[PDB]
Amino acid sequence: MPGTKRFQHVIETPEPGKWELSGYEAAVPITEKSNPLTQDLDKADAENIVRLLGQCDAEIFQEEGQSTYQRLYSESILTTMVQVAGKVQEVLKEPDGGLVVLSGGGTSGRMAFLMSVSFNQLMKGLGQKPLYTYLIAGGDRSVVASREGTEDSALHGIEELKKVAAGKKRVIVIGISVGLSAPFVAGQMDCCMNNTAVFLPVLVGFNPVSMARNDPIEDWSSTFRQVAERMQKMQEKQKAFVLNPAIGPEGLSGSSRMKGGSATKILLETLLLAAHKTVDQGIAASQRCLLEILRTFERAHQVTYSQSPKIATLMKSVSTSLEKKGHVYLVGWQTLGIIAIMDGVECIHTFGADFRDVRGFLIFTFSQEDFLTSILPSLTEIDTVVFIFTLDDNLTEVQTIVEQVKEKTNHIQALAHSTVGQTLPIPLKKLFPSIISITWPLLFFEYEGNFIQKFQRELSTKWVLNTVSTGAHVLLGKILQNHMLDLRISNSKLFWRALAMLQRFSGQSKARCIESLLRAIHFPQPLSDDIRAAPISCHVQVAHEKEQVIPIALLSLLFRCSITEAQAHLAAAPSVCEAVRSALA
Ligand SMILES: O=S(=O)(c1cccs1)N1CCN(c2ccc(C(O)(C(F)(F)F)C(F)(F)F)cc2)CC1
Ligand SMILES: O=P(O)(O)OC[C@@H](O)[C@@H](O)[C@H](O)[C@@H](O)CO
Repeated sequence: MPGTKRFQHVIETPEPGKWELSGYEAAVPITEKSNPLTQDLDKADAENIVRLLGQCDAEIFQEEGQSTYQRLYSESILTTMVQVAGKVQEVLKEPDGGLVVLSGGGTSGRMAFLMSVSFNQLMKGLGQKPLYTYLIAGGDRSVVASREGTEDSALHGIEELKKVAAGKKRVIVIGISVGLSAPFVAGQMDCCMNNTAVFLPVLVGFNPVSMARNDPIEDWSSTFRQVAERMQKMQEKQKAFVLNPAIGPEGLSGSSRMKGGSATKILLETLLLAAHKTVDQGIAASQRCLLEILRTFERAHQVTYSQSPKIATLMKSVSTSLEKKGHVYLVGWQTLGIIAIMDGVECIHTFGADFRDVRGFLIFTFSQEDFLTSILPSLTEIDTVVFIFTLDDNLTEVQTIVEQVKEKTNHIQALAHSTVGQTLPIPLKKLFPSIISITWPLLFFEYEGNFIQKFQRELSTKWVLNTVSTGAHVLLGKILQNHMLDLRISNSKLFWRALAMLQRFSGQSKARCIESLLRAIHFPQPLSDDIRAAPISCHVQVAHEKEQVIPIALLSLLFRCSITEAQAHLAAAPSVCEAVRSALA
């Protein structure tokens, strides 16, 4: 038929009660599953949400049981991290004609950037020439922008890589895709494998290779699964590597900004920090060095979620601030300001939130006597400002701003990263009665700016901000069980997530769900044969511009009615979410 081939890889909708036994669930990639821990997340109160997402993040560190998917601590994973640390070494010995690229779209690309700076600092600090760089879907503007459409081109990924790979002679390309999903990455990896004598591809994600994407990429002939299958074969001869531990599903299904983002830093900082630290020692990096690092990162989680109660509250002040239709501000210094920006940008696509609903500031990059003049005026009784900084920062730069924001705002609150027994100047910092002090042990540090202390803090902030931003919106009633139904379809992956969600909630056939989705997307145009057979980017591009696409499609299905009828029905309910919930009853 027309469209049959575009949709060929979609498994049919199981008959009720047979979701398990048709083998459908076993086909859903780990990264997209519903985490059972979060089945009733739309009901958790602020303190549970914090617990539940604390539990989900912990799974990053959970070990392998006895037939089952390998994990962060399995010896096949750590061995591979050893081998890779190793290849990063060769390059560090030959900094002339040498380069190391970290690449991904979306948050994988953000993570890539963060880590390229750090590992560039570290080499600067020893007056070694910088070898790291990053690549993000849609260039550097993407690092601080919501730009979900940019990941779909394999040729774009190959372009951006051909740029930075110059006339260099040894290139390590660490391609990052939580889902083993992004076409951007796929093309980089396939390119690398064509020119081994220069390129070393290393692929980082969190699905087994047999769950890697196998739907066709519009500008490329092989799929992600093929590329990854072939990289795995090459690993036997140490010419490619696949680093792909399971870490369990995301608390909000498919939200790979969360665990996926964290596991990415954890996995790669670990392995890179080891690479360097063991070079000047003139010793092979070993599982033992990595493990120290990993266990530090696993302490970091326990440390970080010690502050759960105060985390829950900061979430409550954010929820109400956004219920009351206010705005929310995150202000922070050095890399923690960045991480702030990042969390706020992600709320746009992740929740259909406006770019002011939760905004991030660095000292986006709006300075002391700047933020005070421009942003400060328009704050309000109902708003919330959040301060994120270490005590090794300019605390006089800090207090000024809090002195000032105590004017319009009262719901402030802060996130203070001390190394133990640093005190916190002004005991009149009962500006924040119950701050979020997170205090870090003393450690042994050789390298420059105590990089492990950076990674810990960064990671803990990400955990905090993410849990908080995600937490706020669930509380608002905006999530359905642990799914975001009402997403904006802005790339092919989200198109598939939409379709899958229509099948899950309607229980109706694949062909009906596809029909309702394409009708909803293209309304008022009807299903022509061209539209049915069009490449998925055609639907993406049109859907990207609409509102309530997925709920209208689900409604069409549940009432077994038309798009005109479901739109009118929706317009008649108090809100999207009641329309949907009601219709499920
Ligand atoms: O090819 S994909 O783009 C892909 C991306 C990454 C690796 S492969 N596509 C695979 C299937 N997929 C999905 C999503 C949700 C469900 C759900 O059934 C429900 F729709 F309900 F969300 C579940 F989460 F509940 F399990 C099922 C399947 C989304 C993405
Ligand atoms: O790392 P992947 O699977 O290639 O995902 C790449 C991006 O889609 C992903 O980071 C996305 O932008 C975030 O919205 C996830 O909440």
